[PDB]
Amino acid sequence: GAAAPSESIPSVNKAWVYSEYGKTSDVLKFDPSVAVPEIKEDQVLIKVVAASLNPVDFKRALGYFKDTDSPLPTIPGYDVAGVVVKVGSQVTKFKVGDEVYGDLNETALVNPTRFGSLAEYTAADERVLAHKPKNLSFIEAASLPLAIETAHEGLERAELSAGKSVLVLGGAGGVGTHIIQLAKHVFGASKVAATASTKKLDLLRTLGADLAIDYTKENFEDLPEKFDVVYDAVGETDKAVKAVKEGGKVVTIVGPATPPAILFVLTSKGSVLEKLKPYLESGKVKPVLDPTSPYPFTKVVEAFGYLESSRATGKVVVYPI
Ligand SMILES: NC(=O)C1=CN([C@@H]2O[C@H](COP(=O)(O)OP(=O)(O)OC[C@H]3O[C@@H](n4cnc5c(N)ncnc54)[C@H](OP(=O)(O)O)[C@@H]3O)[C@@H](O)[C@H]2O)C=CC1
Ligand SMILES: CC[C@H]1OC(C)=C(O)C1=O
Repeated sequence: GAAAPSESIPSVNKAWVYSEYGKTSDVLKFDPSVAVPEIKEDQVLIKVVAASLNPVDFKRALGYFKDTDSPLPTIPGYDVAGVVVKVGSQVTKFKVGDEVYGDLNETALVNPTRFGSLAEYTAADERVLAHKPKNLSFIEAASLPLAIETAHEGLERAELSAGKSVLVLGGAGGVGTHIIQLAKHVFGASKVAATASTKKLDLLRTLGADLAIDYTKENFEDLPEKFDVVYDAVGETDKAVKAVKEGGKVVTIVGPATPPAILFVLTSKGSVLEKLKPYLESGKVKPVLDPTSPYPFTKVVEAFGYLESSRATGKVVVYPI
């Protein structure tokens, strides 16, 4: 990985951009000529191959986090997979030509980049990236970082460990599909229970749930079974706290959190992906893609509209970019 010829990297590129807050159907526009970000010394420039959408992208675009956002206009997209084309002078872990993936924003709600992953090129901090597993496609890799890292961090915050039981509220989404798989296959849970609607129960079982609960037909909090860990990925902490054993832990990623549940927001770290690499290489933990994925780069507004419906099964990914 010697440097690319500097004139081989463009200074403008195609991207999706919004200039004011609002609904993606209203504000998200394609721009054929936006600046390619200049890298800082601890960043790399990536030729984007694929990107995933996350709810944070649309919530951010609605202005929910305006007080700590970066300045508009914004090119959205946190999740990226692609190929390194330039490395900053303090970078040690990556070279030109490395295939990488990660969630661009170390702190999702505080100064996320102006120059996201829904663009042909993006700048990424070395610290948020990992080497792409050779057995995963770029679509598959792009689908992973924000969700899998949120799953991982919530389970560590809940102190999940071998032999314990866990209940996942929202098992079929981008995050929940990884909560299940990590809980069973990485954290050694004895029993994994998860909620979803009627047609999604078989998927939950396939991913590692021992008990799949149809929330449209029964109320988990009214079951006699109580769990060592409850991980809420929906926003139902009032009920979650009724399903935990005394001394157990309840975490949520959708606030506000009713004590004793806690709310956290993930920290994006390439080291987490690196820790998970063997499970990803062996197939013990798999990417989960929505059947409508991938969406071409022309169809980003439609991809957002689908994610905004709250019905995605696993991940919504944009490819080719
Ligand atoms: N705090 C943080 O760090 C983070 C927070 N988040 C937040 O967490 C939430 C989940 O994100 P993500 O997984 O990407 O979202 P998705 O849009 O991928 O979740 C969609 C899934 O939610 C399921 N679902 C919806 N309502 C319910 C319910 N009441 N019970 C069970 N399942 C339900 C749907 O299954 P069905 O069709 O069966 O209802 C669908 O499969 C979002 O609000 C997001 O903003 C996400 C990541 C990090
Ligand atoms: C309430 C958490 C906020 O942060 C992330 C990453 C989301 O998806 C949110 O809504």
